[PDB]
Amino acid sequence: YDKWEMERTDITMKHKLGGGQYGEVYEGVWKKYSLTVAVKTLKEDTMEVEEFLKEAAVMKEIKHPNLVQLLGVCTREPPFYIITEFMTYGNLLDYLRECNRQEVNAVVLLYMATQISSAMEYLEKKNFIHRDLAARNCLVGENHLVKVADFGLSRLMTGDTYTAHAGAKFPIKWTAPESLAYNKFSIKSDVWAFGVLLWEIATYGMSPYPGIDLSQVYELLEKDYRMERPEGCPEKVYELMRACWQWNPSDRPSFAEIHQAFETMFQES
Amino acid sequence: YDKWEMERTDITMKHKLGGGQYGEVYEGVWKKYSLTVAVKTLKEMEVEEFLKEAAVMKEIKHPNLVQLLGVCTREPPFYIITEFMTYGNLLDYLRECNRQEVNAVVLLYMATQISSAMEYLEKKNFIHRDLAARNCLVGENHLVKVADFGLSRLMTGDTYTAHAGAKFPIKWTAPESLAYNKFSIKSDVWAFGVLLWEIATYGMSPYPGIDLSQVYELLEKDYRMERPEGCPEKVYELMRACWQWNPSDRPSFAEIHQAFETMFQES
Repeated sequence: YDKWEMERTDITMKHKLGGGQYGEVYEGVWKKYSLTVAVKTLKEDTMEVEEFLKEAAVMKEIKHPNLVQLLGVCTREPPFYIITEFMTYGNLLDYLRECNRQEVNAVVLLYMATQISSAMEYLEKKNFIHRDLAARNCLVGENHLVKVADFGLSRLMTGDTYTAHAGAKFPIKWTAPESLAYNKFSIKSDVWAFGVLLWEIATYGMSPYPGIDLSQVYELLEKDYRMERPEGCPEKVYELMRACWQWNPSDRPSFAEIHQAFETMFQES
Repeated sequence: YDKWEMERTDITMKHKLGGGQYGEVYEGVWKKYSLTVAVKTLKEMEVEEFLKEAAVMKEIKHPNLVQLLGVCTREPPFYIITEFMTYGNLLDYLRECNRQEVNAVVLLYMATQISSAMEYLEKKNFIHRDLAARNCLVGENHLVKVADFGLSRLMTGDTYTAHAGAKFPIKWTAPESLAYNKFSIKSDVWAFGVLLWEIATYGMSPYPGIDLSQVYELLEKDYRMERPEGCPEKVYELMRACWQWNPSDRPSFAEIHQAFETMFQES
C-alpha cells in the first residue's frame, strides 16, 4: 500500500474515457514520466467507498502480462484514485468490430485467445474469479496485445462457490446457467463466459445469441441449445467453446487446460 | 430548514414502518420524484426534541448515515423525511438472509461501513447512544447505514449526561453508562462491540437467558460474552477490546475502522 500510494497532484486528468461506459474512468497524465495513464475516480455513489478501496487492494497482488497493471493509488484523502496503465486501442469489442481483418486475421485471433486464457490461468491459480469476462472488458495495446480488465476480482478458493447478492442483475448472454438460476459463481462460470468471449472473438464482435429473447436464454440452455459454430471458426476452437458451455460446471475444462490448447494451436500456427 | 422545508402535501403517507417497532415512522412516497421515503411524524414526545434532532440531521452527511431528504416544521403534524432503505433493519436482515451470500467477508463489509459512520461521528464530536443491529438499516448490494435520529452533540464534551430518569437498553449499554448515565464516544464503542456480536451470530439476542439485574455486576466481575461459533479470533479480539471496563482502554472508531477495513480488504 505505502509503496503504491501517490499524491493526487502527481496526476493531471486529460480526457474522460469510455465514453462513460465504464463509469468514472479518465485518461490522465502521470506528470513526472510524461505517461498517459488510466485513472479511476469515485463520484458521489456511484460505487460505495469501501468497495472502491478494496478494488485497489486486490490489484496490488495482481502481476501478469495480460492483466491490467496497477501503477498507483490515492487513498489518503478524497478524491480517491486508482491509477493503472493505459491501453491505447481501447476495448477488444470495438477493436474487433472496427479492425482490418487482413491484419487481425486467424492467427491474431488465436494470439488473442492465448493471451486471455493465460491471464485466466493465472487468476485460477492465484485464486480469484473475474465474474464479468467479455470482449468489452478486455483491452488492446499495440501489436494485438490484450489485457483483461482487472477491477472486480473476488477472492475465492478454486473448489469453492461465490453466491452473488440478492437482486443482482447479470449480463445474461455471458452468464453461466448456475449463475442465472442460483446466483452461483466460480472459476467454472468464468470458463463459461470465456467460451462466449471466444465466440465474440471468432465473430469479430457480434452480439451472442442474436435475436434471442433474454428471458428465454436459460430455458434454451437447459435443453442443450448452444450457439452454432461461427463462420470460419476452426472445429477445434468450436469444440473448446462447446466444452466451456457444458451444463455441469465440473465438466468444463480448467483455464490451465484451455491455455495449453490455445498455446499449442498458436505455436502450430 | 429553508432548503429543507417541504409541503406536507408533497408526500403520500402509507403503512407504518417495521411492524411499528420504531414506532411513529411510516413508509411514504414523494410524488414529485416518485421516490418512496421514510416519514417520521409528531402529531402533537417533546416537540423541542423533535426539532432538535431535525436540526442535527441537517448537519450530518455520510454515505453510511441515513440521509435526510426533507422536513415539515411549519405546522403540526411535523414531518422529517429520510431515504428509505429497501432491505429494512439489519437485525431482521441478518436473521433471514442466505448465509452463503452474506458470509464472512460480507459481515466484515458491514462492520467496516458501520465503523466508518461512527468514525465520522467521533471526529465531528457527536455521539449516537443507541448503536444496535435494530438501528442499522440495509440497502441494495449489502449497503449498510446507521440510523442517526437522536444523535447528541458534545458542546464541551466529551461526556454527555442523559436526562433524569432515562432508561437504556441494558445489554447494549456500557457499565459507566448504567452506573452514572454518562455517555461518550467510548460508550458508543462498547455498544459497537455488542453490535459486532449481533452480526457474528446473525442476529441472536445478547447475553441469552441472563437476568438483566445481574448484567452490571457480571460485567464488573469481568464476565464477557464468549466468541461466537465461526467468529475469527481477530474479530473477537476487537469485541473484547470494545468491552474494556475502563472507557479510555477501549479503541477509537478510527482504530476500529482501520482494523475492519484491512480484514475486509484481505478477504
